[PDB]
Amino acid sequence: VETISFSFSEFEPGNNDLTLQGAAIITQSGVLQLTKINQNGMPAWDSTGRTLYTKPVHIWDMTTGTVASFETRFSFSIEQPYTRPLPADGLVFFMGPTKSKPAQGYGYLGVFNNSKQDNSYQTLAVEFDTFSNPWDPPQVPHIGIDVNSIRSIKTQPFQLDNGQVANVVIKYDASSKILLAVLVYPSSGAIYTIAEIVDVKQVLPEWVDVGLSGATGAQRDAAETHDVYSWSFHASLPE
Amino acid sequence: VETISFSFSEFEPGNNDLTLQGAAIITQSGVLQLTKINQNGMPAWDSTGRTLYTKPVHIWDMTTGTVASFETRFSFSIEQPYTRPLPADGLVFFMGPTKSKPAQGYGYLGVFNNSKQDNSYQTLAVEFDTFSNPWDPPQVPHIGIDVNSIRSIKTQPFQLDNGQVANVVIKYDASSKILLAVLVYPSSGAIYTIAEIVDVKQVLPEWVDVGLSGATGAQRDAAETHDVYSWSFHASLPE
Ligand SMILES: *[C@@H]1O[C@H](CO)[C@@H](O[C@@H]2O[C@H](CO)[C@@H](O[C@@H]3O[C@H](CO)[C@@H](O)[C@H](O[C@H]4O[C@H](CO)[C@@H](O)[C@H](O)[C@@H]4O)[C@@H]3O[C@@H]3OC[C@@H](O)[C@H](O)[C@H]3O)[C@H](O)[C@H]2NC(C)=O)[C@H](O[C@@H]2O[C@@H](C)[C@@H](O)[C@@H](O)[C@@H]2O)[C@H]1NC(C)=O
Ligand SMILES: *[C@@H]1O[C@H](CO)[C@@H](O[C@@H]2O[C@H](CO)[C@@H](O)[C@H](O)[C@H]2NC(C)=O)[C@H](O)[C@H]1NC(C)=O
Ligand SMILES: CC(=O)N[C@@H]1[C@@H](O)[C@H](O[C@@H]2O[C@H](CO)[C@H](O)[C@H](O)[C@H]2O)[C@@H](CO)O[C@H]1O
Ligand SMILES: CC(=O)N[C@@H]1[C@@H](O)[C@H](O[C@@H]2O[C@H](CO)[C@H](O)[C@H](O)[C@H]2O)[C@@H](CO)O[C@H]1O
Ligand SMILES: [Ca+2]
Ligand SMILES: [Ca+2]
Ligand SMILES: [Mn+2]
Ligand SMILES: [Mn+2]
Ligand code: NA
Repeated sequence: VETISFSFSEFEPGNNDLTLQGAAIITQSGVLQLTKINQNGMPAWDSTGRTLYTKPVHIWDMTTGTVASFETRFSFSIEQPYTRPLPADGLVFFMGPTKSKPAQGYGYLGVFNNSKQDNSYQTLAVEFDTFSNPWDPPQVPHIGIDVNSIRSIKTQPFQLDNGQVANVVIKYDASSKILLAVLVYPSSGAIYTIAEIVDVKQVLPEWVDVGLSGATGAQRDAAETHDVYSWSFHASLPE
Repeated sequence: VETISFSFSEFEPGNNDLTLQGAAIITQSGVLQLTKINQNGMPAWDSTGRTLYTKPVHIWDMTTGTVASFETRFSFSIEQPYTRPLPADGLVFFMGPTKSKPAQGYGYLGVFNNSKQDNSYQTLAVEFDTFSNPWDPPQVPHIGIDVNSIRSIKTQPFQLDNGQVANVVIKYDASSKILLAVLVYPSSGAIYTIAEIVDVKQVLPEWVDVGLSGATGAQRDAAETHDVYSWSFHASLPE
């Protein structure tokens, strides 16, 4: 078995287990701010930021045909403090090719380049999308499962609990090809679920980077916080 | 689309939208005690109780071949007051042929009559299993997805938060055939997930009853409470 795992119950500035990209900072109090917070505490528009675990992850091996099962968990808050215009754009857990740099922002969430469906992306993602783009369902926020496209293969509306912490569980079972995600708000007790078939052998490269990305919007004050308080991950590739 | 749904935020005695079977009772405080609680407040062993919603559910159609999607949610608690003997046996949400009566108790949970994998059972169930029988994985408690057999096709160990309230979400999406179940403990924030492919056409009759069942064990003090505080359900059959 090729097993890999990590776990941050909080973040600490400077620990090179994490590559920070774009606007992402780790505060002194241990919070990963994916998108820029101005000095008055308000979230800035036109901001993109990501973080990746600095170690590659073996997900499948094109010599044995085995596929790795895996699971990630994290806690985040999105606060939408502006009365106008509508908030944007969201945050996302993603798995893609290694050594990746941030892509386009706004509705592509720092992960995609366009609204194309394109096997060249080689990227799996679970999004928490706060702005309804032309390729989106009308309901926001929504969870979505993104396979080689910002146009999710499956979505699920959820109600924001503005500024509260949400717990996320994301799990892939290789044998059934099921990818599931759950969002829980302790503040309210609300529980949301989503699941779809995903053949990661046909999507992901053998090795992948895993990461979190956030983005705010393309006009002034179309913005929200994308703060992350903890992040764990476990992958296990059978022989 | 053919639609049915219900939602009990608490339970009220004498309401005949619910059928109580075996030991099941509704207290004056709105709690559904699936298995018997003695006058001294301790749970009684050798006890089996169930509740069924009193309207059948149209889950699929042989002529059109359409299959309903559905979701159920409930809050329960299991209190295990003794450490010797081991507590038993558990509770379960189940879907099966109409007009059914309690089957065997103990590790069969009031739903099955023995351990065989038999298509004549015509029963689908999500179990919360507290005692490790010969057909069970060694870890208890565990969530299990039971398709025509108390021998689960898929299990997920979880840690009991003894005596505290758990929140369950179970969802079936017809197009993917994914059956998913989530357990959340608000007291601790723990989250557990389980999912598997189920084709309910090969499993269930076209019309089913839905219900809840609990059972305590086969020797003195091998017992635990099986209390349920709320229960909702929704199904939608395309047309
Ligand atoms: C777990 O075991 C339980 C106990 O066995 C099952 O419940 C019993 O299920 C049987 C049906 O298989 C019920 O018996 C029938 O009762 C009806 C109504 O009176 C009779 O008409 C019927 O008899 C006819 O069919 C028989 C063959 O099935 C023929 O042999 C017979 O000639 C008739 O043509 C049958 O009655 C029995 O006939 C044989 C006699 O020797 C016997 O004495 C007589 O009872 C039975 O009433 C029922 N018991 C209870 C407490 O409910 C249970 O089955 C599930 O629920 C029942 C109601 C049905 O819906 C089953 O399809 C269903 O599986 C089973 N539970 C599970 C999940 O397997
Ligand atoms: C997404 O955008 C990036 C940047 O434009 C693309 O990456 C460049 O792609 C070409 C060919 O793949 C390379 O020559 C460049 O060196 C790449 N730049 C970097 C930083 O890697 C990427 O290919 C685009 N992907 C899609 C699907 O459009
Ligand atoms: C001033 C103005 O109307 N600008 C709009 C952009 O806002 C808009 O881009 C979108 O902006 C929203 C937030 O408002 C969000 O960030 C979307 O992801 C982003 O695409 C654009 C739409 O094509 O039109 C501009 O004129
Ligand atoms: C006295 C004694 O050991 N009796 C045992 C039964 O307890 C046992 O049944 C199992 O008991 C546990 C709880 O103790 C649980 O209820 C199981 O579901 C049940 O099957 C049985 C096992 O074959 O043997 C008796 O002798
Ligand atoms: Ca969007
Ligand atoms: Ca058992
Ligand atoms: Mn979206
Ligand atoms: Mn079991
Ligand atoms: Na309690």
